[PDB]
Amino acid sequence: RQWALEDFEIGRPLGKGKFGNVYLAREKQSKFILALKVLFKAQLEKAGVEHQLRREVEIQSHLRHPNILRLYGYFHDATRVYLILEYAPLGTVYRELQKLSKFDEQRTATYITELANALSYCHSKRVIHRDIKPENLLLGSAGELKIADFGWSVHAPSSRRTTLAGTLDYLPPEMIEGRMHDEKVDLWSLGVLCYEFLVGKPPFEAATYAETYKRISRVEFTFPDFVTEGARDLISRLLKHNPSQRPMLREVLEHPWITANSSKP
Amino acid sequence: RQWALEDFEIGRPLGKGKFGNVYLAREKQSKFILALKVLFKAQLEKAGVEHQLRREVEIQSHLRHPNILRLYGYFHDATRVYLILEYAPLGTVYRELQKLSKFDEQRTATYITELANALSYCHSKRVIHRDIKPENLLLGSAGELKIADFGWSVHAPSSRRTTLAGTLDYLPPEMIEGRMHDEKVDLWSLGVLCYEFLVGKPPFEAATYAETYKRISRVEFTFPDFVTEGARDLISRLLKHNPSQRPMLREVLEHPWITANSSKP
Ligand SMILES: Nc1ncnc2c1ncn2[C@@H]1O[C@H](COP(=O)(O)OP(=O)(O)O)[C@@H](O)[C@H]1O
Ligand SMILES: Nc1ncnc2c1ncn2[C@@H]1O[C@H](COP(=O)(O)OP(=O)(O)O)[C@@H](O)[C@H]1O
Ligand SMILES: [Mg+2]
Ligand SMILES: [Mg+2]
Ligand SMILES: [Mg+2]
Ligand SMILES: [Mg+2]
Ligand SMILES: [Mg+2]
Ligand SMILES: [Mg+2]
Repeated sequence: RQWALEDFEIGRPLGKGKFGNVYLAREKQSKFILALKVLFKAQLEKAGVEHQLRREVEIQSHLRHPNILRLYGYFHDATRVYLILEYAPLGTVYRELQKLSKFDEQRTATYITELANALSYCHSKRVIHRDIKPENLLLGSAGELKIADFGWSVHAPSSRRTTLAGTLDYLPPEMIEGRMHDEKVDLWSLGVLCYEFLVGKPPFEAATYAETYKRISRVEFTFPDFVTEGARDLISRLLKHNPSQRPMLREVLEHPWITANSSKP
Repeated sequence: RQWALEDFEIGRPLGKGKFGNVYLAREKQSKFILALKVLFKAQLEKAGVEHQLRREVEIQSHLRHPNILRLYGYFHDATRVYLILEYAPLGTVYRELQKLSKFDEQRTATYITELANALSYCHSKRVIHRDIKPENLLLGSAGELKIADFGWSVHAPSSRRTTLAGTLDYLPPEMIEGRMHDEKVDLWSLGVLCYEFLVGKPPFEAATYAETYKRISRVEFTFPDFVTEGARDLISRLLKHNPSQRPMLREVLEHPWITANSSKP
């Protein structure tokens, strides 16, 4: 319908990002529990990202996959926009990592499997996330991982330009077939996560922003002793400077270390 | 300053795009001739491209190169936005091609040289145009080519995301060093132009939009008999399906066919 605020009972904050203030909510007629992600219009306008929010809604709302958070709808008033999200009751992977410091191999491999299933669904539909990180990985009621926060995602086949439908005559194949953007970006992220999950720190961590930038551009990481051979092999394959040398998701899902340790298919 | 409409005397239309209605104009205090590109706010909003206009202004206004059209400033009222452009007195390459049907080798090579100089300036600053085509190539007072219409251009180092300055920890090298976008897109365009300039038709031309899409994705072009060996070599090198096999601009500028025929350094 055209949902509005008065259709919901509001509960506690679930989390805060740079932009979203997310609240537990209950729809009044159904008593169905969900999450409201609230954004300030003034802040969206000041940062120049109103377009991104539009894309977050257009792209996420159409995805259907158990490892991807549903977005059900939206509404707005004079000062705010409200996104109606599936409620993830077990929090963020970020918070679980604060709690446990580091994950064992079985938990890590299980998370990587679920993330790779979600990203293969996305990438097969030309959706690229571009913001994979622990705070945007939520946990459902059986502890299964759910990708969320499609703020920076892209989907060339539904892009503004594609919809304008200009002449193709001067455009290369990569652009006309909605292949303009590189999905390998998400594969790097997956490697960063797998390392961080096992080690408790991301591979390119440093004091300053400048030192961090250097570490990443040079791919300067090392492994602690306890990281096993199989885990080193997978991380090393994902963290390639050259995007085209990073593996297909099918190779992540079938990696021997993954298949030996993952509890999920 | 804050220019407004009443600072200008308006003359004849210079051209029309999908969005810009461009007019000859004279600044009243100086009597300096320039062009006003006028956009309708309602149309920008309906097509969802207000962000692109912002980027057109931010990126173009800072470029300084004789083969790139200057953008001097902008202003707006209730229904319109006005871009203050350098006036190109000799029209579009599109119109010259309608007039002559096809260009000889010296004119073609000269245009390709000027375009490649302009694009090497851009690409060295991480500016990618993404809309190179004859209607967006203007002619200055000595018949020199000027790239224009930065509607679809990108410049990652000044992008909204870069300015937000989030954590780098999960992002690959390509993204943190503002290398996220592929400049090879413009090289393909240059190949399409070189063919069209010599032949009078673009290489992938077909009746329908669907047939055109196929021709491009399969790179199905052939040469007429009169296209010389040197020209075939350059076009063939630019029109590669794989973006990474397309040559550097320095190889275009130093191509033997280019250097034998071009009147410009
Ligand atoms: N559906 C949800 N269920 C539970 N908590 C959520 C949900 N969506 C977001 N959160 C929490 O709110 C935070 C911010 O939400 P997010 O959509 O990532 O906003 P932003 O776009 O500002 O990063 C998340 O990191 C998480 O802590
Ligand atoms: N500075 C200029 N001097 C002369 N003619 C121009 C100038 N700018 C644009 N034109 C003409 O107006 C047309 C539309 O302008 P353009 O900026 O390309 O608009 P759009 O963004 O709608 O494609 C050009 O193809 C050309 O015919
Ligand atoms: Mg987030
Ligand atoms: Mg976000
Ligand atoms: Mg965002
Ligand atoms: Mg144009
Ligand atoms: Mg344009
Ligand atoms: Mg445009």
